[PDB]
Amino acid sequence: MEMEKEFEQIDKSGSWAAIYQDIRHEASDFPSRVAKLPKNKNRNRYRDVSPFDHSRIKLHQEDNDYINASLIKMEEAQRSYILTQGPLPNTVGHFWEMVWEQKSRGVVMLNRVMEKGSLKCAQYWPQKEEKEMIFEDTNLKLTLISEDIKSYYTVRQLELENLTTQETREILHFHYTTWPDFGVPESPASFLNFLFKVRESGSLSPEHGPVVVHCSAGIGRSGTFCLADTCLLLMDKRKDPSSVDIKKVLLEMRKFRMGLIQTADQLRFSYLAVIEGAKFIM
Ligand SMILES: COc1ccc(C2=NCCc3sccc32)cc1
Repeated sequence: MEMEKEFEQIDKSGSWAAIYQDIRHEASDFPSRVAKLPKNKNRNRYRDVSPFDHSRIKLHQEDNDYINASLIKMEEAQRSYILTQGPLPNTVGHFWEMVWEQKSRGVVMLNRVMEKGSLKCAQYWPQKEEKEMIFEDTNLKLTLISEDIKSYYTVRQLELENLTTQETREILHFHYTTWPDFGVPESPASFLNFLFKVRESGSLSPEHGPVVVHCSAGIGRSGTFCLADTCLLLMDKRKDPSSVDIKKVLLEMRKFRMGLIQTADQLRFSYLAVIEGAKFIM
């Protein structure tokens, strides 16, 4: 079926939970043996969210190459994403090592450091120009260059230096700051505006390594971001845009990381975002 009228048919019939449970039943199951080794326990935020072995990002280290991060490679859309958990106190150096090694231009953050009165990720970037951060375990230096605070999101320019080679690179930090502590946004308009700002920066384009995107577990809000982006790109590329099937795209993405889209409300919000986004494109 088309998307907008399939949408109204699920709303009128109140069957979002049943649709979402079908997706959970059909989703791929692949091994995640490296994630579950005992030496990696303090590298995982949640015991039930792990990268598959076949698609995990490897650190370029011979001691321990493990990080909780997955490469989502969308063949028809010609787009790639790295989805990862919010960094932990003992993995902030690994996180920036990955950004460096994978040649990423942009980092997309969809959570606040504290939500619901608890810490959802480490404070992993510097908040003042004159107070830079050094990650001694991976030999990287990170400096805040500029910050632009808007009503729904903040964009930061950062300098990452590899202290071993003295090479430097400019990284863009795109921070969506207004996702509610509970539920999903009422309108997709600010989320879509944010997605378009990431696109306009070049951070999603083939002349760079894959964008790094995260929330707390790296599957819920993060899944919504890449699902909406890929569906809109396919609607622009195909002769028949009404052939794009958001449930089929989500199942394709779940071949590369488990659990993408965590609730039926996140599934409905993803439909809403693609539907409204397709009107603005034209
Ligand atoms: C031994 O070094 C460690 C540092 C931090 C942690 C974590 N702190 C916050 C919550 C969670 S979940 C998984 C690891 C953590 C664990 C080990």
